[PDB]
Amino acid sequence: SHMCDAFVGTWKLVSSENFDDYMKEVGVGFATRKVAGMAKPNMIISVNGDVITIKSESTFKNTEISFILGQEFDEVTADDRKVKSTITLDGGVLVHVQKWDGKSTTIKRKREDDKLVVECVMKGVTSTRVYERA
Ligand SMILES: O[S+](O)c1ccc(Oc2ccc(Cl)cc2)cc1
Repeated sequence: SHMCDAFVGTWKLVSSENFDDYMKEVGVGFATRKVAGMAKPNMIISVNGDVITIKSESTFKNTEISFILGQEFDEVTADDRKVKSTITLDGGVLVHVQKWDGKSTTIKRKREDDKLVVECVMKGVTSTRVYERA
């Protein structure tokens, strides 16, 4: 058993709050916000050795990142930002920091009851997204 066992599996989006405002703060344009905001992604998390893979799949976009905790990687986000990312575990929470153009956003993923709860923060704006097992 290991690090991220409680995260592994297939998850489906069940609620979102303030996601449009989070995307606005990040710089996402109108049409992308509208289509991205409609999406009901599945999130698929797997672990093989030290390598964690997170896939997001929806009618809007399919994305995939693979990484080792604490080891920076380059990421193209769903809204086409080219960012440098680092993901760590901090007290059982996966903490994902993305840096680009002198800006920074943090996405936190944690297990709470039978849910996977995602908090996205850009400056003073937070969005919360709740996933359940598929
Ligand atoms: O659902 S959560 O894992 C999750 C994944 C990524 C994310 O950041 C986005 C997503 C879409 C756009 Cl268009 C811009 C930024 C926010 C939440």
